[PDB]
Amino acid sequence: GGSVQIVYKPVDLSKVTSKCGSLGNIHHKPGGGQVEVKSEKLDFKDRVQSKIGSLDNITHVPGGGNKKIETHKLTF
Amino acid sequence: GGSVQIVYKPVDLSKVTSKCGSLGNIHHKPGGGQVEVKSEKLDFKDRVQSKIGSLDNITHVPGGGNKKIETHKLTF
Amino acid sequence: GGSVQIVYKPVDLSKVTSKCGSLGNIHHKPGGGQVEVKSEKLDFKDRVQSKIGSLDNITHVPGGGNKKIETHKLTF
Amino acid sequence: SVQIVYKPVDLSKVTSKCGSLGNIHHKPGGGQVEVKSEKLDFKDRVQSKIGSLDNITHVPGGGNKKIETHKLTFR
Amino acid sequence: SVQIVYKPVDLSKVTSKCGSLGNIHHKPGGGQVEVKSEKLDFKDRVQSKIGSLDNITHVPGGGNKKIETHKLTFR
Amino acid sequence: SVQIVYKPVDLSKVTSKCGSLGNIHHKPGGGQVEVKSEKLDFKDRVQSKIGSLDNITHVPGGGNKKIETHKLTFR
Repeated sequence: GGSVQIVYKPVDLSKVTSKCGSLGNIHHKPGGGQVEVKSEKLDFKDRVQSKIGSLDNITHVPGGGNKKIETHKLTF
Repeated sequence: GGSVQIVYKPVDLSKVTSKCGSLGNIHHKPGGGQVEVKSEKLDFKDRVQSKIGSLDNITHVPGGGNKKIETHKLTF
Repeated sequence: GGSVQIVYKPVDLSKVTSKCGSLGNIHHKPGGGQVEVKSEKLDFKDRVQSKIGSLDNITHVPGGGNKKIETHKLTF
Repeated sequence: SVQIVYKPVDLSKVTSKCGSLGNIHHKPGGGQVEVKSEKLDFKDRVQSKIGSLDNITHVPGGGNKKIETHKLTFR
Repeated sequence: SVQIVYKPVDLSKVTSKCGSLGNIHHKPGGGQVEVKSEKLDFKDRVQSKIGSLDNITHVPGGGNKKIETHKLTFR
Repeated sequence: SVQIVYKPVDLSKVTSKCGSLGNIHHKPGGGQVEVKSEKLDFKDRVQSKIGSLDNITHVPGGGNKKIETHKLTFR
C-alpha cells in the first residue's frame, strides 16, 4: 500500500564548557626579598586599603554560566 | 507502491568552549629585591589604595558565558 | 512506483572557542632591584592609588562569551 | 736452522708530580676578615667561601697511561 | 742458517712536575679584609670567595701517555 | 748465513716543569682591602673574589706524550 515510514533519530554528542577564572597557573616561589616601612605615625582613615609585603590571589567569576536549549518536534 | 520514507538523522559532535581569565600562566620567582619607605608620617584618608612591595594576582571574569540553542522540526 | 525517499543527515563537528585574558604567559624572575621612597610626610587624600615596588597581574574579561544558534527544518 | 732471541728490556719510568709538593710555608698569617651583610636578596644558587687563610690544592690531572705491545710471529 | 737477536733497551724517563713545587713562602701576610654589603639583589647564580691570604693550586694537566709497540715477523 | 742484531738503546728524558717551581716569597704583604657596596642589582651570574694576598697557580698543560714503535721484518 501507500505506506509511510518516519525514522527520527537525531544524535547529540556535543560539549558546552566554560573555564572561567584562574585555572592551571603555576606560581613558583613568589615574594620580594625585604620590605620595610619606617615612620613615627601611620594614620589611616575612611576607606584605606594598605598592602605591605603581602601576596594576594583574588579571583571573582560572576560569569562563566552555560545555557543550552534544545527542542524537538515531529508532527504527522 | 507510492510509499514515503523519511530518515531524520542529523548528528552534532560540536564543541562550544570559553577559556576566560588567567589560564596556564607560569610566574617563576616574582618579587623585588628591596622596597623601603621612610617617613615621619604616613597620612592616608578617603579612598586610598597603597601597595608597598606587595604581589597581587587579580582575575575578574563577568564574561565567558556560553549560549547554545538548537531546534529540530519535522512536519509530514 | 512513484515512492519518495528523504535522507536528512547533516553532520556538525565544528568548534567554537574563546581564549580571552592572560593565557599561557611566562613571567620569569620579574621585580626591581631596589625601590626607596624617602620623605618627612606622605599625605594621600581623596581617590589615590599608590604603588611602591609592587607587582600586579590584573585580568578583566567582560567578553569572551559564545553564542551558537542552530535550526533544522524538514517539511514534506 | 733458525734462532730467534726476543729479549727487549724496559727500565723506564713514567711519573706525575701534580699539585703542591715540597713547599715550605713559614709562619703564614691571614688577616682579620669581616663580612657584614644586611638586606640582600638572592633568587638563584649561592656558593660562598669566607676565611682568613686558605691552602687549596685540586688535581683532576696527573694521570698516567702506559700501553705496551709485543708481537713475535713465525711463518 | 739465520740468527735474530731482538734486544732493544729502554731506560727512558717521562715526567710531569705540574703546579706549585719546591716554593718557599716566608712570613706571607694577608691584610685586613672588610666586605660591607647592603641593599643588594641577585637574580642569578652567585659564586663568592672572601679572605685575606690564599694559596690555590689547580692541575687539570700534567698527565703522561706512553705507547710502545714491538713487532718481530719472520717469514 | 744471516745474522741480525737489533739493539737500539733509549736513555731519553721527556720532562715538563709547569706552574710555580722553586720560587722564594720573602715577607710578601697584602694591603688592607675594603669593599663597600650598596644599592646594587645583578640580573645574571656573578663570580666574585675578594682578598688581600693571592698565590694562584693553574696548569691545564704540561702533559707528555711519548710514542715508540719497533718493527723488524725478515722475509
